[PDB]
Amino acid sequence: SQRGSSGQPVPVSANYLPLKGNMDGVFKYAVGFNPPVEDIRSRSQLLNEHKELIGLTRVFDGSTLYVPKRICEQRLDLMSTRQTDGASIKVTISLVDSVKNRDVVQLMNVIFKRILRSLKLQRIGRDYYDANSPLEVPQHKMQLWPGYVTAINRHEGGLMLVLDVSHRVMKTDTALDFLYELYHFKQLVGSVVLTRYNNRTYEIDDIAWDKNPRCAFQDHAGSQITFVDYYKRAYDLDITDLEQPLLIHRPKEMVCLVPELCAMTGLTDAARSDFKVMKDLAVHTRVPPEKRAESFRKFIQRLNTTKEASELLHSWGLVLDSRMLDMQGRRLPPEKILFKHSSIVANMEADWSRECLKEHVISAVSLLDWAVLFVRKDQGKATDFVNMLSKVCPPIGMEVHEPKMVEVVNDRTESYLRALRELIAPRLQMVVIVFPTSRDDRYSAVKKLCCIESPIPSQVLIARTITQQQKLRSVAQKVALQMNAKLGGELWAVEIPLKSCMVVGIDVYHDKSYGNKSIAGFVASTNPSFTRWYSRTAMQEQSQELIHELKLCMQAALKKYNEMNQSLPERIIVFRDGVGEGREEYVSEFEVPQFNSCFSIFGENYCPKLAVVVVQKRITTRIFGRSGHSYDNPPPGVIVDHTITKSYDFYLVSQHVRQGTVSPTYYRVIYDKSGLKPDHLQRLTYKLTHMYYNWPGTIRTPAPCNYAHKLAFLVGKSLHRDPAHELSDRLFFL
RNA sequence: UCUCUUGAGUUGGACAAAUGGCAG
RNA sequence: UGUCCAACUCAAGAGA
Ligand SMILES: [Mg+2]
Ligand SMILES: [Mg+2]
Repeated sequence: SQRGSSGQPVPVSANYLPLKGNMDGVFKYAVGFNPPVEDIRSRSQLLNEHKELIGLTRVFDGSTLYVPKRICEQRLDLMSTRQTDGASIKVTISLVDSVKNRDVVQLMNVIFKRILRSLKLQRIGRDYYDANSPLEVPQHKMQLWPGYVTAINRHEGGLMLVLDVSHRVMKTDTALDFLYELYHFKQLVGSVVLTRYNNRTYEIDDIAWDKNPRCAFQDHAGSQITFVDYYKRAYDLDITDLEQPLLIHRPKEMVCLVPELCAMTGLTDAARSDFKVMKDLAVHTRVPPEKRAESFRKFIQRLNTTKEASELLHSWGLVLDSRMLDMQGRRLPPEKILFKHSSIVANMEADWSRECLKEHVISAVSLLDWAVLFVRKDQGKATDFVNMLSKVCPPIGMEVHEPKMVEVVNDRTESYLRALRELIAPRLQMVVIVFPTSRDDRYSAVKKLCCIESPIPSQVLIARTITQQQKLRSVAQKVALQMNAKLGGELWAVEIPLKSCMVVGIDVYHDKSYGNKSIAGFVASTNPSFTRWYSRTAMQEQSQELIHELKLCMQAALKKYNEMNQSLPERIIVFRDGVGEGREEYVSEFEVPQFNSCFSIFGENYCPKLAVVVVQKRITTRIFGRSGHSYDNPPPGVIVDHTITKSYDFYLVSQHVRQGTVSPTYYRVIYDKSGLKPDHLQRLTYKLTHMYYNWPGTIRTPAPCNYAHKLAFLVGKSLHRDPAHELSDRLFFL
């Protein structure tokens, strides 16, 4: 089954409130009116005529209806009459069906968007902010409100109310204070102002520097009344200024908001400019799991400590739970990092930087012939850096010889390009370019030349990272491993019990920059220990023939497998990426058929066992580690394939964090033929987390996903073209 | 562009579709 | 009129 059992069980907790609603007798009621009447307001008024006979549990979308209590007729047929025109309306009620809960999710979402209103919360976009539970910051005069975003769904364990807490700031000084301290024009427009007397938000359209409270608006189409009298009579307050501006708002008449009882929101430009403000608001926004779970329990307490919600739920009859989703996941074992003539079991943090910086990498290419490349201003920064590579490569097995320093005339791209053209040759192994600063055009120009026209593995590094001693040592130590990566010398490895199991990672450039050309990205191991790779690209303005070049790419990769292993992979595991919740049906229905089509060509009915996987990094879910009764981030490698998965997927916490809560990674398995028990696939997806040669440690997603992503993001932002085919067997994109 | 991570504010695009508000 | 997605910029943590 979906279950997997490898490691030591750990008690966890997610941010879900399971529901126990038993939705019966609430069958959909179809509303039909013979007289054409299409106006939500009018339809509601018409329906209200026979209200008492129906119930008090309206869910009316304007076309259909849901109510749990049976009305005293199956196909009820009554009559009503309008009032704007008086047309007699014919009621036709029909029991539609009770087949499946593919929309009960929608019904529950609606009733909860109503419940969150029942608690006197102020909807603002996606968020239902609170106003009785601010987080004062009485040093910037600011203030911070918590925002809940409930999104019910159906999981393996019934229905679960996901919950995500988001904060949106609410200043406190009156807007007139801002006007005063702006003189002694353009920040207000677009600012979501709100008034304090009733805690009602107000988006702003424009300002008019010609009006005052002296002006009188006709009240309810009645008599003219000055704003001062209006506010005194309706809110018992007064206004001091007499010639101040007024703030204008118009929905999809004109609304005048006085700039003394208005309180801005969001942040200004100078507000974001400061970094002390950011540091202050980082304490409350970047919340460790302790305060996070406390803020969740605060929400649930506020939910169940108000009758309205209780009797509304009881009216719908579905019971809400009183505590987070207690659970029991498991923790996969640590992973044996290998080297040449060594080994080590990763930390509890799974970060073996110290061990890697002083151990012998597996394959190290002697960097005999190479050339630095810098503008004269950065002589020292370059030379000082080079020496460091000679003090940190010998420890790790790389042998470095004196480079061939080059002094480009001037920083203009033209000069760099001429220098590279006159410098490349068959005898160079790598070129190092040091830029005075980051200019996207320059970097793209250099990378086209080093990857397309004259293929040589390049390494750029800006003239700011290499100017800070007491940290330059590790910068050199990282550049050395990256450079050794772009030469075909693998760095470290990890034990793999799956023999002859190739791996593949695909990504598609997520943008609309270059003619909407739909770049691709491909990478596929070529040895049983996932140490070497094979990077190819495909860029076409089609969504099918692009799949055809992915076919050709993976055929080429599977060939390269044979050319270096004297066999063929018994299993192929493809790691898609970034495919949201929008088109996950297209993959399993077109891509997988395409894949399994053309594999028998190279052998006797060669049908290698494919298995796709979709990998999501951003998600609202959050797994917690529960030791006793306190909450803490899970240690790396805590699988959860129970009670929150939907269909043969699993969450996984492979990262380690030092700042706030750790975000699990959601691996859907959208096609399975590999005959891998889910335990082995989970442990493999954990292993590959360790094999991304840009970070000694564990990364949020597997290695192939990140490699393919960097390849696509290079080809689609700098090269705009296919990189040469001499650089396939290396990793030139790091 | 040395590299990963977690928050914040902007941005457009794949869909569906026309608002809970009595504010002024 | 709202939602599920995905890019870039700023700030911060870790790097003997
Ligand atoms: Mg991607
Ligand atoms: Mg790189």
